[PDB]
Amino acid sequence: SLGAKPFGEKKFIEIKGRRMAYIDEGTGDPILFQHGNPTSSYLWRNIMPHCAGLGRLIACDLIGMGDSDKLDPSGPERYTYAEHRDYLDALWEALDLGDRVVLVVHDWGSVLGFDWARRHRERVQGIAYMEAITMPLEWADFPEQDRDLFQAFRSQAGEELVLQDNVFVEQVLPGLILRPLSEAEMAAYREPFLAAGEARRPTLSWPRQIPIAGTPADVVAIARDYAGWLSESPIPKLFINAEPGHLTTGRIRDFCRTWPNQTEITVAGAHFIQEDSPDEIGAAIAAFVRRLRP
Ligand SMILES: [Ca+2]
Ligand SMILES: [Cl-]
Ligand SMILES: [Cl-]
Repeated sequence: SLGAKPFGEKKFIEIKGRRMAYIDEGTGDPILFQHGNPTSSYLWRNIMPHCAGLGRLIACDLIGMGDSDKLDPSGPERYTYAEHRDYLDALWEALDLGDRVVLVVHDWGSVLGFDWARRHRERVQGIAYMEAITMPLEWADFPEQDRDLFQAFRSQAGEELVLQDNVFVEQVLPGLILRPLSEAEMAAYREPFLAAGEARRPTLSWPRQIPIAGTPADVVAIARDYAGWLSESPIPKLFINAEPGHLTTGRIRDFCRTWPNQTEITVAGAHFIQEDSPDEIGAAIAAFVRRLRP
């Protein structure tokens, strides 16, 4: 159902000198849920219950997000994709995931998850994705309504928008959810970002890292690599399409629809579709996992 209560209890682990927070419930092969910007493990709270008893249910808070530690010192060159990947790779290693991992990804969680999967293909049993970066982007893929704002994030205006005014949390997040959020839900999303300044850096560094029109070149290359791989991989996939959807529409949806061994369902939502259709999403993931684990 819907609801503002988190799933499970937050656990903590030291990774590269910083404390990272994660949810880890149950036993067996992992079903690994990865949030992106500007969210946390909290995004999956109404979805994870649908997988009860199908394996070890894991949702990690990316560095500087959720209940994970902030980088110290924080600044404009921190919280790059490469930096997030170093922490997340190390956390996933520390969690002893084994070699039959199901990945469930969204937003920046998909760039991280798709890349990790490409680098650890023998260990990936299935990939479920939604509102994901399925390939390097162009401004034409960006919904027209968001072009100017994201271009502004990727300019000197970004610091005032995000660090001073918390625009990603306070404007973009609810703007891309169809149903109204409760007070408790917004409180959970804003909690890691209550303080103005560097506490909010992850939510600005992320849009600056989106592979668009060839920049940044490193992230473009990573996305190009996993795009090629996924388009040829026989790993079972679940594509949760959204209507109206947001990011994964047009050209980049045309592209991910070419991926082999893929089941697709459509649910109601814009970008943060987990807040609109958690039960339909969880039910689909559960059925996917049951077929993977008979
Ligand atoms: Ca809304
Ligand atoms: Cl096993
Ligand atoms: Cl972003």
